[PDB]
Amino acid sequence: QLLRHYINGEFVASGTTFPNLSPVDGRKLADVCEADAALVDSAVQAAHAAQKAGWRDTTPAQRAAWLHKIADGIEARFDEFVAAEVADTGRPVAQARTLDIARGIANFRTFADLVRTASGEYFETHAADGSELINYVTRKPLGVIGIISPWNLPLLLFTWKVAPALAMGNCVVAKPSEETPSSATLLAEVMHDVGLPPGVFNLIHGHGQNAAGEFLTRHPDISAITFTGESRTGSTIMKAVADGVKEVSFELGGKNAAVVFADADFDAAVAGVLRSSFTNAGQVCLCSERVYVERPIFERFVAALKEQAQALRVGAPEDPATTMGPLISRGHRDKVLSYFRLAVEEGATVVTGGGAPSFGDARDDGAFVMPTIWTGLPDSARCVREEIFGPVCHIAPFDDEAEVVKRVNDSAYGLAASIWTTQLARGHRVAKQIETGIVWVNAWFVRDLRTPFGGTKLSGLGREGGRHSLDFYSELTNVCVRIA
Amino acid sequence: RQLLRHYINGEFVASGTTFPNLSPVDGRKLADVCEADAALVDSAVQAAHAAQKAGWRDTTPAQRAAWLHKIADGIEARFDEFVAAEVADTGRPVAQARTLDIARGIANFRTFADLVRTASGEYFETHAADGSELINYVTRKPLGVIGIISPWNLPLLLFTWKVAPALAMGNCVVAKPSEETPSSATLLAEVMHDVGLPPGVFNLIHGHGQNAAGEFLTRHPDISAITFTGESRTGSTIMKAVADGVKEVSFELGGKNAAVVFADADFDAAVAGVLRSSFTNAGQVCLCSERVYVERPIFERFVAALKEQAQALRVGAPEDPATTMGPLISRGHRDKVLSYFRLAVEEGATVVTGGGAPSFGDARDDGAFVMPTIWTGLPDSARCVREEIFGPVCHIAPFDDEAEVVKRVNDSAYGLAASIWTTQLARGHRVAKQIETGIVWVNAWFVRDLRTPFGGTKLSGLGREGGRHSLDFYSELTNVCVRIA
Amino acid sequence: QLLRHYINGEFVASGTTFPNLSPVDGRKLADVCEADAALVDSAVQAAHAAQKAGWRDTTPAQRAAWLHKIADGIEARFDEFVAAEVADTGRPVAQARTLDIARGIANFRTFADLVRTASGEYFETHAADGSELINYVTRKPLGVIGIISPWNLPLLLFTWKVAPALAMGNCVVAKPSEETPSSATLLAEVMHDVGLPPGVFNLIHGHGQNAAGEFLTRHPDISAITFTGESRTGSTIMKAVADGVKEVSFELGGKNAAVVFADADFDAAVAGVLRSSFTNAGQVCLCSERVYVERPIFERFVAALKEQAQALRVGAPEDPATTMGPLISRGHRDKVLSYFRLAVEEGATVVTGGGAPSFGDARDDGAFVMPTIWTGLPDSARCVREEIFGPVCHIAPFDDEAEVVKRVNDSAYGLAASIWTTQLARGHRVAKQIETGIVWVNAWFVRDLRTPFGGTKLSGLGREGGRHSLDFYSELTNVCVRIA
Amino acid sequence: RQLLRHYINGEFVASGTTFPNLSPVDGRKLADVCEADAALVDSAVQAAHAAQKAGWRDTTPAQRAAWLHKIADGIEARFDEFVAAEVADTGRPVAQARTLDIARGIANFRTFADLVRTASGEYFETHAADGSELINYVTRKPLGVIGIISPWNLPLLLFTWKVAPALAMGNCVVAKPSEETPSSATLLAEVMHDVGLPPGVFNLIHGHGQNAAGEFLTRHPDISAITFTGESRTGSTIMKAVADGVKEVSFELGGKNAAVVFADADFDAAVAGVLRSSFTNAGQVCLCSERVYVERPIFERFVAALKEQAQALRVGAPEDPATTMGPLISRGHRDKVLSYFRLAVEEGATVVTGGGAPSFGDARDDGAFVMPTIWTGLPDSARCVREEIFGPVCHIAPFDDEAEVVKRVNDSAYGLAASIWTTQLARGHRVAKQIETGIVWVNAWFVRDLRTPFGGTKLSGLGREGGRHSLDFYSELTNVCVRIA
Ligand SMILES: [Mg+2]
Ligand SMILES: [Mg+2]
Ligand SMILES: [Mg+2]
Ligand SMILES: [Mg+2]
Ligand SMILES: [Mg+2]
Ligand SMILES: [Mg+2]
Ligand SMILES: [Mg+2]
Ligand SMILES: [Mg+2]
Ligand SMILES: [Mg+2]
Ligand SMILES: [Mg+2]
Ligand SMILES: [Mg+2]
Ligand SMILES: [Mg+2]
Repeated sequence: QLLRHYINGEFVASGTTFPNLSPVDGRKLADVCEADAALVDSAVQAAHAAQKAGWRDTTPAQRAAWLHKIADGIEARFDEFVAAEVADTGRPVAQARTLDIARGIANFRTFADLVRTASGEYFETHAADGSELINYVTRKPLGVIGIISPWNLPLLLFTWKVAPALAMGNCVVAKPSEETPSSATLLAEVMHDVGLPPGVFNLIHGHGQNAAGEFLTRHPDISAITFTGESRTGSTIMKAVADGVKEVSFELGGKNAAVVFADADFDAAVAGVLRSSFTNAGQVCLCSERVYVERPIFERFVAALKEQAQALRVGAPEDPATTMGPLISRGHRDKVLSYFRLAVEEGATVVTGGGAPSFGDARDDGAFVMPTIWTGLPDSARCVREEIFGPVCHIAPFDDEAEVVKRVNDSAYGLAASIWTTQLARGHRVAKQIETGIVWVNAWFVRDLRTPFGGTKLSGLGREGGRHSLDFYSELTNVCVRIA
Repeated sequence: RQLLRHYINGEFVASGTTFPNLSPVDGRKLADVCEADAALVDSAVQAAHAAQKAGWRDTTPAQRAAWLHKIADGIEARFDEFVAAEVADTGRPVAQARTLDIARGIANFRTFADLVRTASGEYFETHAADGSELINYVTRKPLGVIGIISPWNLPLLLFTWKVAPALAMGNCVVAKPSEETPSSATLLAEVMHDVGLPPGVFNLIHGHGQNAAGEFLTRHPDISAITFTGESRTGSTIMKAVADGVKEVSFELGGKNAAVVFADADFDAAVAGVLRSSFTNAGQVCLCSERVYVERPIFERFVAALKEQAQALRVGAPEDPATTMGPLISRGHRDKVLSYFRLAVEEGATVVTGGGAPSFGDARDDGAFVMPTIWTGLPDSARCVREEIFGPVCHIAPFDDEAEVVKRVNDSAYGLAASIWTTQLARGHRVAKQIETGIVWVNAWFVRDLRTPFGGTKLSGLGREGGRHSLDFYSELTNVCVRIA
Repeated sequence: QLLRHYINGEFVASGTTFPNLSPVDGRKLADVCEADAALVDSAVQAAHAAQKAGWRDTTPAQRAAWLHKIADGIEARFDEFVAAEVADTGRPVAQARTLDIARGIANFRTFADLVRTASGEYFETHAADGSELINYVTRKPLGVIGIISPWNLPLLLFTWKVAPALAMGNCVVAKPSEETPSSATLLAEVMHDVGLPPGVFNLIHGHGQNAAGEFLTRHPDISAITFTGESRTGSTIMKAVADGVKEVSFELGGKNAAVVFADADFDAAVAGVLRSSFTNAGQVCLCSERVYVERPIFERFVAALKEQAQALRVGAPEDPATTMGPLISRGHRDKVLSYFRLAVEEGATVVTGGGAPSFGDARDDGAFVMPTIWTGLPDSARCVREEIFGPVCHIAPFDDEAEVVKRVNDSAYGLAASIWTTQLARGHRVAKQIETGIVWVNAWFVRDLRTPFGGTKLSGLGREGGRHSLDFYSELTNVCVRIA
Repeated sequence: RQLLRHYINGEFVASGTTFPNLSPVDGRKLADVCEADAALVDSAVQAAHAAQKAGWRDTTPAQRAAWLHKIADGIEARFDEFVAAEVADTGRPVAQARTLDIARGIANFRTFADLVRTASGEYFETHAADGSELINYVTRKPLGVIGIISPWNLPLLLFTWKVAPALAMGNCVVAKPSEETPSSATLLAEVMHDVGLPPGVFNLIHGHGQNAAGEFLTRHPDISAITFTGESRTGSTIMKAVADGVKEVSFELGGKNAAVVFADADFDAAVAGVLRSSFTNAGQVCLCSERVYVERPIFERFVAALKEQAQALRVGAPEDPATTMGPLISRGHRDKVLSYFRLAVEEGATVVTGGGAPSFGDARDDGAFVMPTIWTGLPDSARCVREEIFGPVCHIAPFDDEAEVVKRVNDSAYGLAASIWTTQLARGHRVAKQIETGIVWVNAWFVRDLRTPFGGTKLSGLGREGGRHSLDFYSELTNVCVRIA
């Protein structure tokens, strides 16, 4: 199998290639083409031309119909998409079916429905001099959107940017993670099979720094960059687009807290924190790596979570009993295991986990790590402040509400938080104080796609979802007409 | 000596070096201005951060709206002083400073006070796959500390355009006005002080930009956002400076704006309108029309009529009631403009009127005056019709058809604003919708409803301000998602 | 063929029947069942039960999916629906395809998309005493909607009320016009074939006063009545629901003006006024029966419209050359011909038309009338004030703008108006002065289904379209929760 | 003689018959009130219609907002007079008249002034089948003349709740206050006059309801709408009366509202809250809780605590600073309430406290006082727990589970409001969402954010007012659809 670029309506091979390797057993899955700067420029030019060749002038109804054809096209190959996603990431099959591919599909239908119903603002102005004017706000595409998408939830986070960009009449040059090329290449096959006009959607494969990703961010003819991934890489991109003052939309790192009050539903909160710590082997920007538990239930809470974490089954996705997969790569695992080392240096009590398992077969050539729980670290320790992006949480006691609010907000990140309580007043008054883009109460990672999603502080720039997506992927123009 | 001090944590404070504030009318020294170094800038940011936690963060919208109206009242109570400070710094004719600068400065505070008082939020119900139900609602809290760097061209107006929504949304502010125009911002600090706004909520720092107080502010790791109005090159520098902290940014940057006059336009209104859009504030507004396109059958008549009105302008000092155009901001800026005037001539321009400085024979010659200027004869590719000059000048070219002039207007790396003159219903709307700018006026110019989205496309900006766009920019949105079943 | 009621998931025959007769040649098309009060009560009870049996608790996603199944179901029988509509009304086939059945279908998809994207309002309250509350606005169904629909655009105006009522989770008891039963009965067959839960949609056939329509309006267990038809009948219904204070939504009569300024595009304005006067043989509440033309083009305008009106071909829909059909019935024709008589009594100049044609075959057993133009009547004449609802317009000269605005607004009706001008300022400043629910400039009967549609004065109560439909077919509840 | 006159077309005018205004505290005559016959009502409507065309129709939102703030200022300038008029008409304790009646009366004007100033509209683009393009925008103009019939229970508050949005949207008004409570509306007319509102924009007519001025107003063919707050039976009569003209209607009608107290509630807060929701204004608010349901484990303790607080109320005249509950509005209304008190006893109620009138031994006995009353022991089917009494009474019943009490609350032909007392997060939201009323409070009662939709379901109303709902009701929406290509 060879994974090719998709440029101006046709698949294209290129220069050097690199192998796509399984995080489960290290086996070679495919070769992947690597786009050089000339090839990236090729794609950007194809997208600019497709703008002028008529895509810019499609109606919202025409665009929504295209989005629904694409969504139909994914469904028709649903199992192919699942198998591709599982092979790239090692994600358990059941989770790939219901969280990854399904939500990938829902992204297209959601923005299709939103651009069909979307309207605009109208204002009447009565000027001091007695004149009268009308104002209305129109939208046109930015033009060409460059999309650099992350490896942790590959199809989901890719379609999350591609669907609204196309919905607002932009063309797209998209570069998926070098670790997870497969489902994006299948999406290109769908684009091709439904006959999207050539150059409207372009896929380029390759690496990031000094490679295709960078080239894309520095191209003078892109109109904006959308990015999900590490905060440091967000900063690099922000500098790269600066001279062209390009638009940017960032979803970056987090060091999210879960707070469990003594009045919580105890067994739901333990199950909830298990999910928010170890889903996708803790490789979700929304995962909870800090937990604060009110002191009277702190010891029992640690004990109960330890039991449930040790009952997880770490392994290959073809095993129906598997409930946590590997990390994305042995390189990422080296970074996570180095934090696990640092926790011991910082004096942590290792409640469970703290290393990689041993299988005694080809799974040892993969990238597995055990679910890990720490206690005993102060709020100042590097391991409770710095994002690890592995399956780990630290748990600490707290004594009162004003204290734990401050401890939650003590972070240079501000992506998400979850709070567990049964009390009406407490639930609302605590949630409104948390300096994050999202706060869940007695829940986690429930995503209504109409709501504003993004981060504060180091965790992001802008919001997506609903009208925030409509406004980001568009240029707003206020048309002000004198009528008297 | 008049000494213009910083305002930090509820008091005026000098610093260890100063620079002169000079009149653009006769070059005389008006004051000495303190210069904030990087340690003083950091002090202002920390005061702003402490003021957030000391309770400004927890004010209600009603409380904020009341503060903003008190501030508005305090400026009104000193209206003539504000006028005189603005006139002294900019040379702007008095009658215009009164009605466009200071009056709209006051209106910014009242407008955002009323918007925040009525603003509401969104609520969504979620029925999840597993049968559970959740409610979502979207809350806004302040970003925190907003850094505000404002330009010299409409000093009080554009300073308050940012300060008012920032304070309305419960942020604290560290604001650095232009080194050319410190005076009205300093009076604003006195008003803040006199109404007793809590210490640290509003901080004023004076100084220069590059390698000075402005730059220091943008690289500070504890600011939450930078709002900036000014040159596009400076926007790019700021964007890099905040990158490591991923700070929010809102930019209103350069433009090379066009006015389009169709043969079916109201001729007398379009000539007066283009006089206005070209020479208001001596052409020193980001929104000014430095390119004009006129449909060929009325082109010669249009050029001739505009020439006559432009030569009826009276260039001089603001104390003369007859003055209708003032100086440029500084002799340095005048040097840049007169260098473009020479470049237009090398590129083959016909000088219809103006093209140089007046000659007075007294101290007004020590100021920064230049004459209203009109060019013709340059191709769309010429530097003088592509590069922002930010002086009292327009180039006029003929066009033959509608599809053509739309292309010529959009052939620009800028995309701030445009104005179209026509009496035809279909034409007005269909042309306006194709223009790649943040704003398009039809039979008007620089009409600003503060509820509408204002900003630029391409090199001319990032984001929108006005109405809900200001409400959202100066706040962090939080979606609160609560399981109920 | 026998047209049956549809009650609680099954077709039901009833008591007496009446014939469905063609307006083209008088031939019998079918017998129609007639619902007595016990049968109407039967339907209302079935709808109330279906509310409690679970329809009230469907989600917006479930409802939208049902609406789309219904829309698919209509498309699958598109030609059957066209033939039924044409047979009932005599409408030309081409017009039945593109205006009637297509828009019937679009109504379902539109409200399906709107209830999927719809959201709600949230307000925070900071009370004087220092307390803090949140408010959010929820929607639940009214319950059971009684729908009485008109004969002029039968499927279109029926689905215009049925689609939003079902979208907001109501059950429906619907009574179509005794003149046009057929396409509504087919819609019931679609409801049945997709398996909508029993009692959610109920169809009752019969007449109005002292018959099924009245019975429905007086039932104590309906929650609201929606009605399109004559203003007098609106008043009767408003009185009938009064003791139960039921909700009402009315789209009633109009005496609409078209205004043509001398600066208009002359040939577009003549074509436009032909359309707005004689579409559906002038049997649309939106039709223009008054025209004001600026004096310098008044004589040429009358002459040009006369020529185009005489070029219309009045006849049976199976003739491909036919461009205007009959009136709905010989009874309605008697009322229209009595106004044509009154115009002569009032001193009108009859420019063209003024009577029924003669065919010399079975078409004389139908209900045809010729396109009719008058001049010479003062603003006070009954024939330019009272709604005729036939293919007629009166044309008058005017001299200035302020005059014609006043003459347009001089009416006890206020449904719609159209204005023809090429001038920017004039177009906007005149439109904003017109006391109607809708004003078109250089257009007529262009319906964006997201916009508010309804009348002022005698022409209506409420608006439908978009959020106005969402709010009408729902009960709003403000939930106010103290949190501190 | 004090004579209370109509206010029509900019002047006070008497009419040919009068009726006495009597105190509900001691029955003394306070004034004579003019009675408007059908010819005078028609005069007021024609004056209102002429004022529309004389230019009130063409005011801007800024102009209207300014009028509304002037009116608010004029009431404030006479605050103590308004208080004394309201107290004299209703017997309401002075401290409550000051903070709930007159203060909120003023706030209605300021609130709608700010809403209209910021309100905007919708814009839609249409791409039609034939390739043409159109723009749509939605404009609002006044309905025209609004007829306002207001109740006696919170006279100034509920009168201004309608007058302010009507005037804000550029309508003229013909308003008829209750024959029981004419005084504060007459002072409002004096304020209208003193600020110089144009003649015919605001008209006040006094008189009775059925076969009198109120009825005449509703049947007038030249009014555009009727807004009405009061009994459901009267709403039905009005609905028939406007039918021939298809007038707009907005109704806020009766209720038989419940308060629900779960065992997990904050006990002391819920007892105080139910005291409030039951006996505020002597139980004469449409929103009062006349049914209470308490979860069985705390039922007996709840009844006992409420009894003790109810017996600590002090029933008497408003000049006594110790008074905490006033009289009913009239001896006729008291007759209706005391007849329900007798009916409750026949239906088998246990009288926990109250059940009759106090006995003073002086002229207060000539007024309309009755004691706070609590019942238990009646089934859900009893007339005394189904029919609105509009006096200071509540019935309390036990319940055992959540699904049960939701059904009991919703078992009503009314559906105005409800309040729920619980400390549980999930319960608060899931119960509130099932209640079939226009409003549901959780741990609160009668908290009115004027931006939210306010109204009733079933027999309790038609339409919503508040925020955009008032903006839309008091305006005709016009969609303007313009072809541009
Ligand atoms: Mg790999
Ligand atoms: Mg549990
Ligand atoms: Mg945008
Ligand atoms: Mg200077
Ligand atoms: Mg932004
Ligand atoms: Mg924000
Ligand atoms: Mg028939
Ligand atoms: Mg033509
Ligand atoms: Mg409703
Ligand atoms: Mg009395
Ligand atoms: Mg209504
Ligand atoms: Mg309305």
